[PDB]
Amino acid sequence: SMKILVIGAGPAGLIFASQMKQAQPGWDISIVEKNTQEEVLGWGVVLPGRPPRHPANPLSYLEQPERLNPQYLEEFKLVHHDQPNLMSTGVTLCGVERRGLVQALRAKCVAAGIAISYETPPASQAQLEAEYDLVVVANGVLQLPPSLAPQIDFGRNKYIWYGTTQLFDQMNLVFRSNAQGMFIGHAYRYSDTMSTFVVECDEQAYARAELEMRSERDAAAYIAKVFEAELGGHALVSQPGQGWRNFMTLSRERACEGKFVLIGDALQSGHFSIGHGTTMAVVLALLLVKTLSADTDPVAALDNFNARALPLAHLFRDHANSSRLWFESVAERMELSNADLTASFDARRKDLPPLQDALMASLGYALG
Ligand SMILES: Cc1cc2nc3c(=O)[nH]c(=O)nc-3n(C[C@H](O)[C@H](O)[C@H](O)COP(=O)(O)OP(=O)(O)OC[C@H]3O[C@@H](n4cnc5c(N)ncnc54)[C@H](O)[C@@H]3O)c2cc1C
Repeated sequence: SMKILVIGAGPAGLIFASQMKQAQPGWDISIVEKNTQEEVLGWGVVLPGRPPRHPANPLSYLEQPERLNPQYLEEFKLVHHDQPNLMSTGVTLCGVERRGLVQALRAKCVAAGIAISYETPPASQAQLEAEYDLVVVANGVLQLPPSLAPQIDFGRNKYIWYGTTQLFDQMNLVFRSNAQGMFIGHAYRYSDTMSTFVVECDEQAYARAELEMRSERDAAAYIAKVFEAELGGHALVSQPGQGWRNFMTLSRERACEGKFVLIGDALQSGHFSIGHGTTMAVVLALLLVKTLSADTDPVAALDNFNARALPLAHLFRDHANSSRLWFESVAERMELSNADLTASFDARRKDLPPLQDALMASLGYALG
């Protein structure tokens, strides 16, 4: 009935393509990827709940998720002035390698008859709307209708995504104050051997530590020294070309214009300090499939999607931004007790409508 093009072979468009073709096996679903097949950004990611019971976890859509060596975390460890504070997590946290997750999802799509072409060249907007009935934009953070234009915001802190062989058995959140400034580590094990170790700092700490001038090797050794107590001699490794950045929060005022509809980070990115990015890609992928299924008029489904997607994407943005800003000012909270800092941390999103209730409601509609 329909010829859909998926732009971007990451979790958003992969979950969409497979779940769509599973709901509509006759449709012609194809995926194009900008990069080579081998290039996958990042190290590990933390995901909600365990497969296969938790519908927002992308592992719940792989037949044998345990073959990706996921790690299930039950504790949260907040370290302040070297004191640990150990809490239960509310939900099991699921760490998994980002590469294995992406490639298993791609393999799932290929086995369903969904072609994925790599290193694709850019196509006119005109070329695509002649060539296709719907263009699912899922290229993460190109030519699109003017009303889909993005609002971009750069966070104040600088961050870098490290990997390390230090094993962080709990979800770790580490605060370390330097003669140079305030450094924050987000760390958690995702495999038998590897942990994610995301470091953000103050723009003044970035300047006083001279991080822009140092070599990558020098900067990593300095940060590993800062977190000496957490890393125990293990170094820090970044991916080629993935240095220090300001987090880019991309928002949009409409989810779809014409035959272009957006999902994933391309529709809304949000700071990683709430760990919801891949969760949102799944939830909104599953949302799009349900609108494209429930009603038979495409345009009428897209207007159903845009009125359902956008409140959800913006509540996500509000929660991530509330968390991001707290981490941008946390230097002023450093004299607090561990207990007082933890209470501050737990309340940083409390003024908003609960995100989790909104996500469960949307999943209830997209899955019945
Ligand atoms: C430091 C950091 C830590 C994070 N930690 C977590 C975490 O713990 N848990 C979590 O769930 N999320 C985490 N995230 C977020 C997570 O990486 C993303 O939110 C998630 O990948 C979004 O999926 P997506 O498919 O929308 O985008 P992407 O994963 O970026 O996929 C988009 C794909 O499209 C491709 N593409 C780009 N442009 C084009 C084009 N023109 N044509 C075709 N293809 C194109 C890209 O190369 C990419 O392969 C983190 C992010 C950062 C930066």
